[PDB]
Amino acid sequence: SKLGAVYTEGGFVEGVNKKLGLLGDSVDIFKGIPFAAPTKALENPQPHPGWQGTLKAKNFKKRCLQATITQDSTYGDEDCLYLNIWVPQGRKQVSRDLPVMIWIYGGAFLYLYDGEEIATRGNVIVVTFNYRVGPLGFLSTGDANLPGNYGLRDQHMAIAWVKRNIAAFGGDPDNITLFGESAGGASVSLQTLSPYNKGLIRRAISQSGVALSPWVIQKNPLFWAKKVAEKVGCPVGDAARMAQCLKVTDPRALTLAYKYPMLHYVGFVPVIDGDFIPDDPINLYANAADIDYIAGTNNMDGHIFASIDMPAINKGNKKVTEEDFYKLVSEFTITKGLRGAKTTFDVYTESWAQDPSQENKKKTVVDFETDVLFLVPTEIALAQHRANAKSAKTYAYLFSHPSRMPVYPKWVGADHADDIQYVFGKPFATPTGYRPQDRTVSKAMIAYWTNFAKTGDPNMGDSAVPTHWEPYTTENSGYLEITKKMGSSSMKRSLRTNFLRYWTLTYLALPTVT
Ligand SMILES: [Zn+2]
Ligand SMILES: [Zn+2]
Ligand SMILES: [Zn+2]
Ligand SMILES: [Zn+2]
Ligand SMILES: [Zn+2]
Ligand SMILES: [Zn+2]
Ligand SMILES: [Zn+2]
Ligand SMILES: [Zn+2]
Repeated sequence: SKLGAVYTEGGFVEGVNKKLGLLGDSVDIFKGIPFAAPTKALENPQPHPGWQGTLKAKNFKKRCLQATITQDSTYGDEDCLYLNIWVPQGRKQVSRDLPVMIWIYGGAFLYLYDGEEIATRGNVIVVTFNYRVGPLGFLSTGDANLPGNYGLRDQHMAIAWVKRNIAAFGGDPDNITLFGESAGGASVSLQTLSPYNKGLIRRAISQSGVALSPWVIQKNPLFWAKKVAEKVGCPVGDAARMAQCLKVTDPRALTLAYKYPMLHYVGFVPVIDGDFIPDDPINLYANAADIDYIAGTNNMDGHIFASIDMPAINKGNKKVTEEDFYKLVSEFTITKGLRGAKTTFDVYTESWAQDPSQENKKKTVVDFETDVLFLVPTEIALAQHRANAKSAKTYAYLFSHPSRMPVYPKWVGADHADDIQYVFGKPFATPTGYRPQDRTVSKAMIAYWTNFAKTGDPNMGDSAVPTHWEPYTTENSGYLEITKKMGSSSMKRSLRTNFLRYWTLTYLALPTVT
């Protein structure tokens, strides 16, 4: 009931077996399988040469080279394109034809992921992997000298390896689900939209991030390539000459070269390149016509970022004023000028007449950031996916479970990335740090997620679920709200549709100013 040495395209791989319980269940764990060669700075990934004998996949390998926590140093290595696999095993035979879920992490467009709980509770295979981030993942001139999107190609290389090789581990290669959060959710979305993945992906889950979020596509890469070159001493007059100089700069200097609202400081991210991303992502959804799709957000997703743009929200000691909010709103709506700043300010502060409390005003700032960074882009992606669906199902969720006491006792919510610990079963892996109801939420999310992996239907699979999750259509606009106490009223509809319509209809029709 164990895997032993596993035959892959590159050679034999040996993992470890961890016995779970006393009746014969276990899990096979593989860490550090290479899926591409050691990377070259600002060059596309390459096949990894095969190896002789048996590769011992016992330890996580280094991550890709990236800036530390205080932007003063680096960690990781150029030899970083590795993946890890968790295979659950029963008492009788070794597993076969299991659904495969590939996690793409986020954190680099705006750390420890262990697949054991999802795999064993959901009877699926979980894959994690590294891709290149920052300047080394996304530096670009916008043309063929330095086309960008290296990190997206890394992700695609890992998915293609899984398609070629996972059957030997007991996986079904025709049933691959991608799932990921923040940048990883946006990357999941971008992978479903790229022609590169045709035939590779069965379904996908975007958590707090889609290709349409405004922090995903850099439309002025050449401006950012120049700021890096000028700091590392490269010339900036020619594209082909700056690019080559960047390609032979110390990769640590490229990484540390670079250290107004938070969104204006999104730099080294995917670009529309005419190749991996052939067009604006909004025009690509026919590529996902047959990829089942969950997308969702957290109901306080924007709170961390509103806190950076306006620290006054996190202390009843200080106040947020109409003038502070107008300034924030005005910088987001610049391309529509004074007129666009006012219509937006007016719509969001309409409730301030009846409720002028700092609780309501500070909540409005959070809602504004949640809407424009996460919720509205996600609602547009759901509609776009639904509109282009042939066989694909579409599902929407809102994650609202609090993990901690709020600033105001009515700010019941989940902040950005709060969803990860529940999806990954941390309340069961380290239960002393968690409450009973936390395990209730985690149990339900793993059930929905891995049912969806197995069948494309979050309600149908190996696990019972608390409430029926109705597929999204243009007519029902339904979403599942995920809380510690779920029942039939957890299926809701029309989330903040007045603000959806404001952004998609009213704001779009206003003239562009210069
Ligand atoms: Zn190697
Ligand atoms: Zn090295
Ligand atoms: Zn089979
Ligand atoms: Zn991110
Ligand atoms: Zn390819
Ligand atoms: Zn901001
Ligand atoms: Zn918070
Ligand atoms: Zn139904």
